[PDB]
Amino acid sequence: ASTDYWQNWTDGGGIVNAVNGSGGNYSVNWSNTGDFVVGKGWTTGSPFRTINYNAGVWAPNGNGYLTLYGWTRSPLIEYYVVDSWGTYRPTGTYKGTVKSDGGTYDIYTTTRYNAPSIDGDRTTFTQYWSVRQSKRPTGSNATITFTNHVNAWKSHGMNLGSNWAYQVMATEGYQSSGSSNVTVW
Ligand SMILES: *[C@H]1OC[C@@H](O[C@@H]2OC[C@@H](O)[C@H](O)[C@H]2O)[C@H](O)[C@H]1F
Repeated sequence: ASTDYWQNWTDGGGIVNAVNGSGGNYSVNWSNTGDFVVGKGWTTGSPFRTINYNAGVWAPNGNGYLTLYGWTRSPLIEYYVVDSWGTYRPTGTYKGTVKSDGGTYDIYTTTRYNAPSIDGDRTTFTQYWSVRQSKRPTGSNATITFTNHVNAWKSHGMNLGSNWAYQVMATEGYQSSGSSNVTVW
């Protein structure tokens, strides 16, 4: 499918060279940053969407995540499906696991306090996570069957909002440096 959304947010720290490439391709060069999220996807997320991607380049030099990323409103929730990471594997309150697309993911929930959100300014909100137990190899055509995660989260009381916001395959970095090149479809 064709992506119709370009995500490029940075809290202003360090250098973030985000390139809006052709089709569903994008690349990022970052160094000594604060928090940032870059990626391509869809303006309106869907719980039945199947995301395809190929990370030709995944070279984080510190804390960085290669992950499906999106938000919902009512209630406000930031969710993730992390396939790979840099030096830090994200974790939180363990809820269980889900097998999908050849890998096993741990399910976690965390909370952000007085943090920036899609609604601007700052607020408190919950984060839903699906983190692969081991890093998924990159450079290959990978698939993320989001329906499997959504259903798994539901059985653990993790329900998403009724108002769906953007949904993208992104690169998030936090106080680190690195490079990534990803194609989404
Ligand atoms: C999850 O990722 C980064 C950040 O989310 C950003 O908040 C501001 C908004 O304008 C951007 O589109 C979002 O990506 C959030 O604080 C964190 F929990």
